[PDB]
Amino acid sequence: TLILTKNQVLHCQFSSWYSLFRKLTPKAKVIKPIPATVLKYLHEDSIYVYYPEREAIQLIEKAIKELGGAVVPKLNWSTPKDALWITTTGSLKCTTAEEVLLLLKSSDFVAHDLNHAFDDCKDFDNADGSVPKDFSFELVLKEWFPMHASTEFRCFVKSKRLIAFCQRDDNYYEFLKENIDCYEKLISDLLKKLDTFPDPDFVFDVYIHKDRAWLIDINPFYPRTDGLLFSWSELESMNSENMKPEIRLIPK
Repeated sequence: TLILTKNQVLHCQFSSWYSLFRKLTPKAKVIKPIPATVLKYLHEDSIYVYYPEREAIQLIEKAIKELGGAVVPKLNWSTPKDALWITTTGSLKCTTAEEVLLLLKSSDFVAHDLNHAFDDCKDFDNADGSVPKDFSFELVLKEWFPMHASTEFRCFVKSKRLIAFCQRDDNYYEFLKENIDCYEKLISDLLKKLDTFPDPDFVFDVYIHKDRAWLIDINPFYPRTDGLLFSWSELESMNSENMKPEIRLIPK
């Protein structure tokens, strides 16, 4: 049975692991702490179609420029993958500060980051709405790029070993199953490089494209992290001393 600690949630902050793994992951910029004025804008629960003062706006705009003009935004933990419905494009791709703020303001995941991030934590009581010391919310802009959704994987690590991984998306893809051994090797090679991550149990998402593995995200080993094709019952009970990871792909 699994517990979530305050430090586990802190370790999965984008700013925490991006410094560790900068060379393994798509380029990004981090604005930390988040401008109090952006933070105020984001807490607005209005459903209809106040604003961050342009000091803050220009800061965001600079980041987009440095990253090539097209980005995917997130706060400390969650990508606003749920807010695809605020976009005309049906994309996370943002090219202006306005696109960024709209997408983030419209997301439940982002909302979850702001009000519920330390909710499940054993060793930290936030019922009074408080947060750990030296913690700050941050705004992350990652370089955008066209990703083949079906060659992204979610990868489960227990006691520093790869126990399982599955296809991250939910649409069948012929190609994966004829090449699965190639994918396992690249994934298990990348984990080797993650040996600086501080906790022995964690979940990492990986994008694999033309025989190259990219670290995309890191999340706690805890059922708040979506198990996708695996359940947390089986993940908890999997023996970590095994040789072959379990692998699951989407059915035809």
